[PDB]
Amino acid sequence: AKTTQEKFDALKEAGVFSGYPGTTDAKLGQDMTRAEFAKVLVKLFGLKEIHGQYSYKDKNYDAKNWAAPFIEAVTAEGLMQGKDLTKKIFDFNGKITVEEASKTLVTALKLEPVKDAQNKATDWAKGYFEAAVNAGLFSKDANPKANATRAQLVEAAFAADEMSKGSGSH
Ligand SMILES: CO[C@@H]1O[C@@H]2CO[C@](C)(C(=O)O)O[C@H]2[C@H](O[C@@H]2O[C@H](CO)[C@@H](O[C@@H]3O[C@@H]4CO[C@](C)(C(=O)O)O[C@H]4[C@H](O)[C@@H]3NC(C)=O)[C@H](O)[C@H]2NC(C)=O)[C@@H]1NC(C)=O
Repeated sequence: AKTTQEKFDALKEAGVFSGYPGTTDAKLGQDMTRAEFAKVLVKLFGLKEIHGQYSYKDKNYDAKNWAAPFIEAVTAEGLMQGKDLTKKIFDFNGKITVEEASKTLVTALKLEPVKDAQNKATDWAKGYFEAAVNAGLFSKDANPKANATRAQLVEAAFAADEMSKGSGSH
């Protein structure tokens, strides 16, 4: 048995999770930006950062945005595509939701989204969330449309790491 705090400490020592911005603290009750979670995914699945490329037209998405190399990496990997393919908006300052997190992890772990899933997720995420719940990445009782707490994300990331180790191709 490991606590959420212990799982954070482990992932932090591994360079996967950082403290809540402005702190080095777990702050398990707080939310996380899509920018921060992009970095988490890059560190968790050992993706290569992509510098000098910008695939999004978000305000202040440029060379001066620390998150750009991570957002570009998850985009190239096919984990995240942003919220609007017309306007090319990632929403890097937006909070990562349980169902958004579910998609990234289900895609990274190569799990099959469940066809004709019945749950409270947004239509696009129904299969991704169902697959995430079935794999034990999130609880059945998690709100897919809710901002994921750092606790939920720590538990999800740790579970995804264990699944990667166990698969034979970490
Ligand atoms: C900017 O305002 C818009 O207004 C729209 C009005 O019409 C509808 C149909 C509506 O709901 O009535 O859609 C509104 C827009 O909602 C968004 O519609 C987008 C296009 O389908 C949805 O995009 C998803 O965004 C995920 C992001 O995170 C990841 C992990 C990612 O790839 O970055 O997954 C992504 C999935 O693939 C999806 N991506 C794509 C490209 O379809 C967003 O999840 C969805 N937001 C919500 C709260 O439901 C949106 N409103 C809001 C509150 O965001």
